[PDB]
Amino acid sequence: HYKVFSPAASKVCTISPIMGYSTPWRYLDFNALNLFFSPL
Amino acid sequence: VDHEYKYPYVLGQGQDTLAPELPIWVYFPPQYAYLTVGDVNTQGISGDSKKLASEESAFYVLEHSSFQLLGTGGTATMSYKFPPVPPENLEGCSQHFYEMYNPLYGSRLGVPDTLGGDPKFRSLTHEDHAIQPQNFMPGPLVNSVSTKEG
Amino acid sequence: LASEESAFYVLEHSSFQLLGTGGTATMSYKFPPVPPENLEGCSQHFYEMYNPLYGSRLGVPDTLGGDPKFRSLTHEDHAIQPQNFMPGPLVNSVSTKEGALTGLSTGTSQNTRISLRPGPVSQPYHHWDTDKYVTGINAISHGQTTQGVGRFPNEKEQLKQLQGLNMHTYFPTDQIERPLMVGSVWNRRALHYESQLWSKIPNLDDSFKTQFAALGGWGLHQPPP
Amino acid sequence: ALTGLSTGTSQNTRISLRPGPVSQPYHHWDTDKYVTGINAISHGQTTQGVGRFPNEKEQLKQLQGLNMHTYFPTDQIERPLMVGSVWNRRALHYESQLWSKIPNLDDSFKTQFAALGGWGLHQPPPQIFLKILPQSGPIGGIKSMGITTLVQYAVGIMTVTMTFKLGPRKATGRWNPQPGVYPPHAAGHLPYVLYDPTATDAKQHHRHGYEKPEELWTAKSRVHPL
Amino acid sequence: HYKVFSPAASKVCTISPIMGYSTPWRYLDFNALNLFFSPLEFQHLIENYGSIAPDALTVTISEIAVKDVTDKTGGGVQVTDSTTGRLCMLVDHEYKYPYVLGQGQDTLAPELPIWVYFPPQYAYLTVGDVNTQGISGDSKKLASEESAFYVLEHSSFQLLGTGGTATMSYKFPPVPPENLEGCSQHFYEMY
Amino acid sequence: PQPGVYPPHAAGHLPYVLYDPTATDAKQHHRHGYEKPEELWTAKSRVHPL
Amino acid sequence: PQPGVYPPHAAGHLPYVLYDPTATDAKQHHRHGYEKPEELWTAKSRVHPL
Repeated sequence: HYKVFSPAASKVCTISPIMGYSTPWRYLDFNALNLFFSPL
Repeated sequence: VDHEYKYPYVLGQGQDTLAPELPIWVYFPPQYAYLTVGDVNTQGISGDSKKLASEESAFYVLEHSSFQLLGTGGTATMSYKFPPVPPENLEGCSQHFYEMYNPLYGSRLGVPDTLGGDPKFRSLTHEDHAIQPQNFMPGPLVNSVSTKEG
Repeated sequence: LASEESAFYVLEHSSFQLLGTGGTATMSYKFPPVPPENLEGCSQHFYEMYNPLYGSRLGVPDTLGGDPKFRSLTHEDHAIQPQNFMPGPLVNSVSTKEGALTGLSTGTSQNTRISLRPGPVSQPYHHWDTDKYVTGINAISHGQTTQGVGRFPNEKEQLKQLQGLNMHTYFPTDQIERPLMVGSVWNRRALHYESQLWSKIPNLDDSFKTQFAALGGWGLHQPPP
Repeated sequence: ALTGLSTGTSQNTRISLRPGPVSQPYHHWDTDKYVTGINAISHGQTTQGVGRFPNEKEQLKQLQGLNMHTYFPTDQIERPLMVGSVWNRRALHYESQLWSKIPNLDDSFKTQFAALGGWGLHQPPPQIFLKILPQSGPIGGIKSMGITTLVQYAVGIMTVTMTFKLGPRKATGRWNPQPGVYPPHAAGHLPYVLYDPTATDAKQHHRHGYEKPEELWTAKSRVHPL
Repeated sequence: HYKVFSPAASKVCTISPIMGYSTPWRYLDFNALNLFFSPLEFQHLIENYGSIAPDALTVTISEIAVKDVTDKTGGGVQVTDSTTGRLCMLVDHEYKYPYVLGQGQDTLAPELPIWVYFPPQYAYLTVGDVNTQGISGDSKKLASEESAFYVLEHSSFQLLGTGGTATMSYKFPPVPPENLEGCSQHFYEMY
Repeated sequence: PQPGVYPPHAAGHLPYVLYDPTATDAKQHHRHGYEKPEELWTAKSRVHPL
Repeated sequence: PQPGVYPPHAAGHLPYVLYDPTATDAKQHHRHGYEKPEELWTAKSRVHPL
């Protein structure tokens, strides 16, 4: 199920309340230099 | 594979969604979610506002696209070519860009000594290195202060 | 005290030429393509590029508030003429009258500073205003006239383009510094007879409009060896 | 008095810097109101009166909105042009100018777009100057005619053809429809349509049946992800 | 006649009093987007395309008619066609003369095709020395060696008779296109 | 200009977009945030003479 | 005419020319007859429209 992301906004909050979509898909993430180089 | 960047890009935001740092750990890929624009709508009396969806809100359904179905034991490859980007320098500097002069010799230029409507200028010596004229300015700083200043 | 990063150079450790009496040796260097320095001025103010006979079709605010009203501009209110391009940035472009280490300087405390004279080439430090010679607090003197009166270039072309000294900038509030605005136009400090001809751009990670050195001439990443 | 962004040598000797850089708006629809900047330029007025400005929604969406404070640990409006910045230019609207000449000064920074709209050009469309060649009046045996000029005026048809390079619409993968490309709203009834003002209910008869929108036709209706 | 434009300066004034020259020449001003697109055509443009950038320009002065005006019978004036009258047209391809287009002034060609254009009179502003008017204290920018006095009659221009035509072409530089499409995300909410 | 090709209107908020019914004050909570237009999307918005 | 390209003015008599300081009433005998202009020679005498 696609879900909506809409928390309540009313201490510091964002400029405006956020909204988005959560999808049933997972996505790869390898955005790091240390994932490709061992310490040696 | 979002080759055409059709769906919102959430990588490269410092999120705790990264692959494990050692090869002996199992990667649990993050669930895909994104943030889109909308209309701020008040929730009655309380004044609390929610970003309700709007006509500009982008509702992306990934099932409405052509993707691959891979069975057990299958494989699939993606290739990508980075654009030409400035290389990151792995070596430092042994000089200060504001100390790029000859310490033995004073400047041929002069600096103000007495101010006013008719200022007088004094010639520079090597005993006052703090007033040596600079060819290039330092880089911009915006709120570059320590936590003790804040 | 010297550290591990301290660069101690022994020039006798490299190969060089030994030349006897009557000998000769030549060095050749090719300058990188650089922006030529314009030898000609401007007969107009970039903010007076409009037709003086006709008012603008664009109105400007007249009454402020939550529901402001706008007035169409006549042909005699030229102080409110809209501008297509912004003036160039000014950083401490003040005169000695309005200005130990003086002028533009940066450091860790009042007593621990280094001077940033003469400042960016985008601003002058001496020019002939309408009836007086105005010298900036960040002025460098290519010699002096007899300590005494300094010898400076006359930056009339920068005075003509909103870059003059003590040119205030008002944000509705009053200050001297002009931020580098998008769509800005400015004149560089004019090349003069005694100016230096080049200077090495420090090979830092990034640079912004380092084509011309503040002391004069051109900024070169590989200057004459 | 002169308001807005202005530069000069004194409070009484200034020039206005309106509308300011293209990196910032001067009018946009906020959450519940139309916020208009102090540096705003109005392409005409609606019945001195209320101004006509574009809706700079795209700049408001990207931290460039009006009265957007920036805090440094300490509360000001001015934002430095910091390294790695991203911003939206003021949107091109229907009534905007198409070009302006960049003054050929020594240096310029991001002068690709003029503040009043259009594109800044170092060699813009050349100026075409027209006049009528004067013709002398009769001089001779007539009784003290004197030097005169023949009463001549010129007419003609000036035809201008401009080509615009056009880019294809970006591909969209949304499920929901893109926002409709709304024709802009007029102060009374509809814009760009000749109509009978007497048949309308509004009192906006001063324009005599043909009206322009109060909001400058700004486009940028269809949206794409970042 | 060429006139000098030097209003007196002394309520907010400019940094320096403005001085310029007014010439007997008119010029064409068509620097507007609405002149080239009808509302329907602009709607089509913003609906079917995602970016726009000027490419080329062509200006044609056709159906030229220099007309003499004489006294009409019973009062009034009457208008006749002149076979000897000429129209001086000069295209400033070299940008020799000061450029006053693009400053957003009420000099544009009419928005509707049914109206008649009245090209604005050419004038420009140039530099000078600010001189005080004695004890009064008022200042005026007087002409100098740096003041640019341009006489357009000191250059070669076309004399076009009645019914003549004259064309001008221009090629825009590769300017950045203006995006016609918005954004469905905030750049600070891309996480 | 031709009449705008309006996206269809829904009984509550907007159609074909997944919204949060609790955020909205509309009474179409039964659809659970995804709604259909109350008028069938018909096209034929741009008009031409006869 | 364009503004003249004047050679720069010197504090006493003329610059870049060797003169007899005793032959003039200038107060710059310390330069011994050869002088630098008090203003740096900057060019940009000829102006063009923007």
